[PDB]
Amino acid sequence: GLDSHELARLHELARHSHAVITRHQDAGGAYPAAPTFSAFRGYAWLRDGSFTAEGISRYGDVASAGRFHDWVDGVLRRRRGQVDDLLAAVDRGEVPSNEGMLPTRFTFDGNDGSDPWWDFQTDGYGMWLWSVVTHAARHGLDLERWRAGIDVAVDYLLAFWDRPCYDWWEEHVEHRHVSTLGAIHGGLVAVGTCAALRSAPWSAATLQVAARIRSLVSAEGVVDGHLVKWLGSSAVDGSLPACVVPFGLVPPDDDVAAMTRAAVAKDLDVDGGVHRFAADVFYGGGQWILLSALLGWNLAAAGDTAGALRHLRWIADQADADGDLPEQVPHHLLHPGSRAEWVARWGTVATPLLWSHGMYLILADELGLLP
Repeated sequence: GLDSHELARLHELARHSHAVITRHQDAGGAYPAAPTFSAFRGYAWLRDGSFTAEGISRYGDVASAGRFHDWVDGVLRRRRGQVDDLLAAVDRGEVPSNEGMLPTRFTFDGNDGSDPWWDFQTDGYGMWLWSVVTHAARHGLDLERWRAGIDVAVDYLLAFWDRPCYDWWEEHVEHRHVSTLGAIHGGLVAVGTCAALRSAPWSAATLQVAARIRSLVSAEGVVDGHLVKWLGSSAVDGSLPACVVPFGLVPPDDDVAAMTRAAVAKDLDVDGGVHRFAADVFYGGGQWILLSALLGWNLAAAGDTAGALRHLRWIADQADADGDLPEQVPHHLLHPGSRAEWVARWGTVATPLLWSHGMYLILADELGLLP
């Protein structure tokens, strides 16, 4: 379904995506979120990094992806005692405050880059488990290389999966977000169904907790046949298709998958560019490359190759003269009056966003289009 013109361009954007991710990978293995964006420079996220790593793993750069997993593993093993102390606190009936939880932003040397009171999130730990397992399976690697870090993440998530936290977008700490729950589920199912991990002490528990997550989403996270943004809401969020592919709450052909893809398309997808959520005012609420890629990935997995391609083409159209993909573009803005103050404060939109490139690689690969 692509002509030679399109193929050449999409192949080039794939090569460039690989190049810009690997060129900016830190010496210690972390993937930065956005090396030139003021507010993000110097920091790594497990969310961004895990999707980036999956794109790189699909592309076939085993070395680069492995260095990312090395980095994350080492960062997590260093938190073994912090996690053990959090668990001991819970066992004494002294539930830790958000301020004591594991961080969202990491520095490249593995320290807290931000204060979790202000940005506590559990999704990234779930994404990392999904990513490392998927990588190891793809390339025939021994997970013992990263196991002790996996153990920290699993223990943490088994204890804290059901806690309110900020969403992927760093908002609404009091709620429980379906794409956060989904990310955790995906990680837990990945480890709980991995034969190499069959003897882990937590093996059965991971699948039981994943089932508990699905119970919670069934009870409070589905309305009118579609997933919703957070438990007890009616609205959708552009992150929700991740709950289908890759995180596996429901198969791609499930009615809830179909209805969720349709609700996201209707409420949030303008001309192929997917918004985060209706109330989004960040940079005026623009169209996010990674979310168009996520929707495209989900459409491909459901057999809607044409829909997947339309989203891939939209993303390619947002590459700048160097091939770099921004976080978002303003062709359609949900709240245009809010944009100028974000631009004043933080500068122009992050570009390249490594996660944008990682998602592009995933969707290109799903469509068989890597060079």
